Amino acid sequence: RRDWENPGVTQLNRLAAHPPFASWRNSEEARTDRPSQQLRSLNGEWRFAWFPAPEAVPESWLECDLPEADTVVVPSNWQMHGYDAPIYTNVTYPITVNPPFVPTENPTGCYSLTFNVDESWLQEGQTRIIFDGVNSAFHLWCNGRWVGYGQDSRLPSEFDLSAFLRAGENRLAVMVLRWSDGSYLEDQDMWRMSGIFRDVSLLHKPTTQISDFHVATRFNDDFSRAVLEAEVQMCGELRDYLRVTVSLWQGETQVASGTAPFGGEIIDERGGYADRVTLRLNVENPKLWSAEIPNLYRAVVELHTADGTLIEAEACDVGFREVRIENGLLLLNGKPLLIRGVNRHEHHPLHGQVMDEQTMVQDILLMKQNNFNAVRCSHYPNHPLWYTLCDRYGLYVVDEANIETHGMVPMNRLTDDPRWLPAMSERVTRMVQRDRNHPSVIIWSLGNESGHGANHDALYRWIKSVDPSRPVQYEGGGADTTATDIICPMYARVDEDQPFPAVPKWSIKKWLSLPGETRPLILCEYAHAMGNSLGGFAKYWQAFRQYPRLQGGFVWDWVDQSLIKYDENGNPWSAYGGDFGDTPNDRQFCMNGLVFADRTPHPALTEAKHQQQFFQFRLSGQTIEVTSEYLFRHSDNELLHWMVALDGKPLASGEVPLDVAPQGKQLIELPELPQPESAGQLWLTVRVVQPNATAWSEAGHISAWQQWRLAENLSVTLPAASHAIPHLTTSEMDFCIELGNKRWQFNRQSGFLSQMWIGDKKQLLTPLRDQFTRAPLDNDIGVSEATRIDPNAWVERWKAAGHYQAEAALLQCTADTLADAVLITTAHAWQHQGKTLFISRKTYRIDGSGQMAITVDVEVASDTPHPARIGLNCQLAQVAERVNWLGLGPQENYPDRLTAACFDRWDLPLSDMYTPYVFPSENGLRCGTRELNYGPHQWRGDFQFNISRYSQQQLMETSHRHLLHAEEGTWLNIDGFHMGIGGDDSWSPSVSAEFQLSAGRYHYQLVWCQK
Amino acid sequence: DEANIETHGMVPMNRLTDDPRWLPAMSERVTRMVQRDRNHPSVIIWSLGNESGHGANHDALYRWIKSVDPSRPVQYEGGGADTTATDIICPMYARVDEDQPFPAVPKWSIKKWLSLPGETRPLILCEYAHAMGNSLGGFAKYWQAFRQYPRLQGGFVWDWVDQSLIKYDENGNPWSAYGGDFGDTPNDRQFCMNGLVFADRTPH
Amino acid sequence: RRDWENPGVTQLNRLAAHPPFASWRNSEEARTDRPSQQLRSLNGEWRFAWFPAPEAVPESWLECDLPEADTVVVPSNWQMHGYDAPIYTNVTYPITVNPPFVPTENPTGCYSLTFNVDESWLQEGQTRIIFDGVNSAFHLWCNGRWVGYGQDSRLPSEFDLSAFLRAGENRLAVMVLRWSDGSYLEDQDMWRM
Ligand SMILES: *[C@H]1O[C@H](CO)[C@H](O)[C@H](O)[C@H]1F
Ligand SMILES: *[C@H]1O[C@H](CO)[C@H](O)[C@H](O)[C@H]1F
Ligand SMILES: [Mg+2]
Ligand SMILES: [Mg+2]
Ligand SMILES: [Mg+2]
Ligand SMILES: [Mg+2]
Ligand code: NA
Ligand code: NA
Ligand code: NA
Ligand code: NA
Ligand code: NA
Repeated sequence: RRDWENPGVTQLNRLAAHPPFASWRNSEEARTDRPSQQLRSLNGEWRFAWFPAPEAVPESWLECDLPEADTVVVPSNWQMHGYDAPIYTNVTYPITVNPPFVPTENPTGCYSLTFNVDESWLQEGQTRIIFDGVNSAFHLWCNGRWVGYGQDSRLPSEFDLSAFLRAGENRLAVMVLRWSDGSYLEDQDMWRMSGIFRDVSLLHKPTTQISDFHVATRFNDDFSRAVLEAEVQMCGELRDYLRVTVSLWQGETQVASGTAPFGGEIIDERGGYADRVTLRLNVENPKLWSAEIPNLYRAVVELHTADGTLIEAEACDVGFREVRIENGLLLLNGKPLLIRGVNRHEHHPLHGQVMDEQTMVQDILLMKQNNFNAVRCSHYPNHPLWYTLCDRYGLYVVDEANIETHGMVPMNRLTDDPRWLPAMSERVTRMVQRDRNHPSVIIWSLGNESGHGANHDALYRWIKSVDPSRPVQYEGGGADTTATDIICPMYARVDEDQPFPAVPKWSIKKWLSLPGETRPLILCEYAHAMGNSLGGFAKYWQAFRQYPRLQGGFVWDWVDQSLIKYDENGNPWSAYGGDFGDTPNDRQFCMNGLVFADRTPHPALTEAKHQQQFFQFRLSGQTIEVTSEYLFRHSDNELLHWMVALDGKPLASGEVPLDVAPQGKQLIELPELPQPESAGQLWLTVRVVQPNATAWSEAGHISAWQQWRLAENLSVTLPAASHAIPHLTTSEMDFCIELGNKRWQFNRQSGFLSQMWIGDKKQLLTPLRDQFTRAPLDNDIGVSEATRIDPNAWVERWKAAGHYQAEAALLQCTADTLADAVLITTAHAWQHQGKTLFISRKTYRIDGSGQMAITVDVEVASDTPHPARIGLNCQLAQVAERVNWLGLGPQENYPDRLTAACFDRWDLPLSDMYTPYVFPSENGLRCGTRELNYGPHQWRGDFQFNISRYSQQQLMETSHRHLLHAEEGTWLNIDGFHMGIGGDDSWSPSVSAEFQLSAGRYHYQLVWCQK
Repeated sequence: DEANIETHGMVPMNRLTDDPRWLPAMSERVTRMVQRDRNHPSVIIWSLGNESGHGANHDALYRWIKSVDPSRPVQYEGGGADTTATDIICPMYARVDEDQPFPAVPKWSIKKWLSLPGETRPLILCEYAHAMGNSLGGFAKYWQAFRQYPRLQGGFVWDWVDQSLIKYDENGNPWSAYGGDFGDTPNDRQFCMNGLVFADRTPH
Repeated sequence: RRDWENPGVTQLNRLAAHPPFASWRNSEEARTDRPSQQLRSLNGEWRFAWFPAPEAVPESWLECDLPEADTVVVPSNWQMHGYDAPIYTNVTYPITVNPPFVPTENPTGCYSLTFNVDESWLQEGQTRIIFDGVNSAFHLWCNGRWVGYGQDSRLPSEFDLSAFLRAGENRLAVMVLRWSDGSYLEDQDMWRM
C-alpha cells in the first residue's frame, strides 16, 4: 500500500488534534508555566540513513540500526546535512504533475532513535509521541512494530505508544518520504526540503484526562466587563466525583474561578455531552490584549476529584480581546486596526526550515523595532512557540492552513474537487483545533494561491461555524470571493488598475467602492521587497491613512530565503535557486525580504519603519502637531527630540516629553530660533525617543522621525576674486588647462575630460563620461529569462533600444578663453543602429579659482524608452576611507524610496556606500545631495550619486555578490537624474510615471573642485 | 434527494456530525449524491440527511452544495429544524396549533414558528401525520393551515408503505411480520409499519 | 487492513461519481433512449456463500468457486434468502456503539460471478464495473486480482477493470461486510439488511 500516493489516506492511527498540552500534575507548576515532568523532548542525536526510494529500505532497519546510518541532529532538514539537494522552485511543482502520483525516485530518510522509558510511565496512563513537523509524509514503527502514518508537514502528528513501549530501552524507526500526495498541497514559493524538522517529544497523560479545551472571551459594550467561557472535554471513565476547575490569574493574583462536574447542557433530542462541561467566569474591568499592550492572564484548567485530588492540569495564556468586522471595518477591542504587517516564512540560512527560539525572538524584535504590528504565517501553520511569542511580545497574527496548489492548471484544479476535500479539510481543521486559544491569532486563512474552489467555501463555513471569534480570509480566485471576510489582494496598486481577466487587481482605492462591496481591504501581500526595492511604499501608507476601509497590509516579505554555501577555501556565501544543481529553478526569486538571511537589514527596512510610524507630525510656524495613531496606549515611554541645523551645522536643539492619548493630539511650540545671517537652508528634525527599555527594545530606541525645511536665506554674496587665470594649451588631440599645481585634459577626438592631475598625480583611471543606464535591479528585470524574454520589462526595453550599447558621437568640441577662465564646450550624439537616443551638450568652465563648473543639458528621444538615469560617471584613481556628504542619508535612498532619509551631513566608511544585495545591481544611491567630498575631491550641486569599488558593468555581469571584486580606484556615478526603483511587484514594470525620466529635456550642473 | 447519513443512535445526536474527523466520510455521502442526481429535473431540493443532530459538518456541507449547485434549496431538519444548515424550516411532527417546547429543540406550532422574531423562511414539514396503524386523525387540520398561511407550504407525510415482511407458517402460509419476528432483538416491534398502504400496496 | 473499521477509508481505487451514463456510439439511440450496447447488466444468477466474519473466508474463494456456495439471484439482500436475520431497530444502533469499531462476528456475503466479455472490449477503451448498491462495504477482486473497496450502501461504487479482464472467462469475487464504519452513518429507522 502506497499511502503516500493516496489523498484518501492522510494518516493512520493518528490521534486527534488539540491545543498545546503538558499534563502537569501540579497546579502551581501549570500556573507558573514551569516545565512539566510529563513532557520530554526527544530532540538531539538520532540515527539517519538516506535512500533513493522506500523500496530501498532494508527490513532490518526496523529491528535494528544500520551500521551505515550516521549520527545526526534532530530536528533537521536532510538537505541541510548534504544528503540531497534543496530545490528552489516557485510555481512549478518540483515533481511531475500527475496527482496523486509522485516520482518512483523518492528520497527517503530513515530515522531512528534509541531511547529509554521509565516503568512509571508505563505502569499507568498514556504515553504518546508527538512529531511537531515531518516533511512530507511518514510511517512510524516502535520496537519493530509499525505504529502509523502521517501527512501535512506543518502540524504535529501524534501517536499512542502506550502499548508499544517497554521499560528501559526502546527504538523508534521513522521512514520519511520526500514526496507524497500531501505535496500537491505544498506548492509554496520556497525551498523544497525534507525531514524531521520540528521537535519530537513524548507526553504522558493519565487515563482520565483533559483531551480538549476552548477558551473564549466576550465583552460588554464598552469592554468594561467580560465573560470568560471555557469548554472542557475529557477522555476517561465518566464519574460523578469528577470536576473541572478553571481559574484565572493576573500575575500572582487569582482573579476568578469556577468549578463544575462534567455534563454539558442538552443540545438535541438525544441529550448533551456527558464528557464535557463549560465554565463561565466573570471578569470586571479586564486588562485587554493588543499588540500595543500585550496584557495576558493565565488560565489553569484542573481536572480533579470533587473532593480535591488533582488528576492533571493543562493551561494557557489568555488575551482578552474582541476581533470583529463591523460596518466594513476590522475592529480590535472596538477600534479599527491599521495593519503594519509582514509575511514571514520559517527560514534559516544554516538550518533551513528548522526554527529556534533565538531566531524567532530576534525576528520579533526587529519587526517591533521597525514598527510592524502584525505578521502572516506564509503559508502554513508555524512552529508552536511562535504563537506564544506573539502572544507575549504582542503581534497580530494571521494563522494559515498548509494548502498551496499554485502549480495546477487552472489553479483551482484540486480545490474545486470534492475528492480533495478531505485532505484539505484536515489542513484547516487541525490548525484551528490547535491554535484557537492564542490571543495573537486574530484571523484564519484558508491557505494560499490555490485558486478558488467549492472546497474553500465549505471550509470557510466550517471555521465560521466553529469559531466565530475570528474573521476568515483567503486571497485565491480574485481576493474578494465568497470564501473571504476581507478583500485581501496580493500586489493591487494604489491608484493603478490591473484588469486581468477573471482575477483583476483593481486600484485598492477603487476596489473598496465597487457596487455592492462593503468589506475592509488588507493586502495579503504588497510591496515586493526583492532586492533594491520598496519604491512607492509611502504611497501605500498615505492611502492606508486616508481611507478608513484600507486597513493596511502585509509586506512580501520578511527575510531573504538564501542558503549559506562554501567555496573551495571554506568561505561561506549566499546561495539561491540552482546553486545546488537544483533544476528547474527560479534563481533569486526566493530572495524578497526586508532583511538578509542573517537578519542584517536591507536599506528598505528603514523606509518601512518610517512609513509605519505610530506618530504623525505637522508643522505650523514653530508649532509641531503630533498625532498618535495608537488605539490603546498613551505615549508613556516617549520623548520628542528636536533639532535645527543650517546646512548640517547644528544651531539649536531641545527635547520634549510626549503626552499624547491614543488617537490624540499634542501641540509643541518651539522657542524663538536663533537667527543666523549666514546663507543656506535651515532644517528642522524631530525624533521620538523611548527613554526606557521594553521587552522589545533598548532605552533610547528611536520609534519615529520627521523633517522639515524652515527658513532659507539665498546667498547673494559674490565669490572671492581670483588671482590666477588658468592656461590653455592646445594640440591637435587635446586641450589642456593649467592652474597652479592643477591641470585638466580634454580629448578632442572623444570630447571628454580624460585626465586630471593634482600636482603630478593623475586623478582618473577612466574619463568622465555621460551615463544613461544602470546595472538592472531585480525590479528592472522582472521575470525576463534569457531562454524566456519579457519584452515589456524595463531591462528588455532598454536592451532592445540599444541603451546599453549606444556609442558616443562627438558633434563638437571647443575651447574659449575668458577673462577669468577657459571654457570647453562639447556636444555628443548617442546612437544605436542609426537612431539618435540621446544628445548631451556641455560646457566646462574652469576659472582662476580652480573650480571646474560642469553644466549639462540632455535631450532624450521621446520614442526611446525612458532611461534609467541621466548623469556622468568616471573611475577615480583614488581610494579613500570615507565619504562625506551634505544630502539625504545616511542609507541608500532612491527617488521613490527616500522619505525615511534625512537631509544632513553624513560621513561613513566607503563600504557603507555599497549595498551587498545577493543578486548584484545598481545600489548605494543617495539622493538630494548638495555636496559630496571624497579624498581631496569635492563635488557640488544638486544631484544623486553612488560610489564604490564596483562598476555598473561588473555589477551587471556578476550574479552573486560573493563573486564581486574591487576594481582599482573608485567608481563614481553622479546623476542629475535617476529613475524610481519600483517594486509594487517584481514581475511587471512597477515604476510610477512620476518617477520615470520622461521629460525629454534635462538639465543639471555640478561644481568639481578640490580641498 | 437525501444524503445517506443518519446518526440517530449517537449521544448526543450530533456526536459524529460535529467532529471533523467524520467530515470526510460525510462529505462523500453528500458530494457523490449531488454529482449523480444533479441533472434530474424532478429533484428540486437537496437534503443533508436525517436525524444526526446539528454539527459543523452540516454547515460546511450545506455551503458546499450552495456553492456547487445554486439551482436548488438545501434543507436539513437536524438540531432544531431551523438551523443555519437549512433554507427551509423543516420540522418533523410539529403540530398545527400546539407548541411542544422541548429543551434545545422545541417543536413550535407551525403557525407560530413562521413568525418567531427575525424568522423569514418557508416551512415544509419533513415528516408529519404519522400513519402508524389506525391514524391520520387531525390530518385536515394541517391542510386548513397549509391553505391559509402562505409560508406554510405543505409537508411529507410519514410515511408511504408499511415496512412489514412476509413470513410463512408451518403450513407454508404467509403473513406480515414486523420487528422481533426474526429472532431479531433488540427490536422496535411494530414501529417499522407507519405507512398509508400495506406492504403489498393495498391501502389503509 | 481492517478498512471497514476506519472512517478514513471509505473507498480505495473507486472511480469518480457522475451522472448516469450509457456510452452510446450512436446519436439516435442516445436521443431516443434506446438500449446501449456499451452498457451491460450482470444481474442474474451469481454464486453465494455466507460467513460469520471476514476471517472465515478462505483464500480458495479468490481463485475459485466454492462448491459449498449456492446459486442465488442478484440483486438481492441475503437476509431475504435466509442466510441470516433481518433486524428491526429504530434509534438504538444494531451494533455496540464504539466507533469506529464493528463487531468481530460480522456477517460476510461472499459473492461471485463467472462471465465473459467481448474481445473488442479488451482491445481498446475502458471497461468499468458498476455496483448500484452494496450494503454496507465491500472488497472487490477480478480473476484473483484485488481491484478495490467501497462504502456508502446507497450510491454506485465504480472500478476500472480494463486491466484485470481477460480473454473469455473472468471471475469476480465480491466480499461484502454487513457492518462497517459506514454503519455509524446508516442508522435509519428501518430493517437492517
Ligand atoms: C505572493 O507572491 C510572493 C512573490 O514572491 C510569493 O510567491 C508568495 O508565496 C505569494 F503568496
Ligand atoms: C422521522 O421519524 C419517523 C418515526 O417513525 C421515522 O423513524 C423516520 O425515519 C424519521 F425521520
Ligand atoms: Mg496519502
Ligand atoms: Mg505560490
Ligand atoms: Mg472505512
Ligand atoms: Mg431515525
Ligand atoms: Na485606513
Ligand atoms: Na518569491
Ligand atoms: Na547582476
Ligand atoms: Na400555504
Ligand atoms: Na418508524
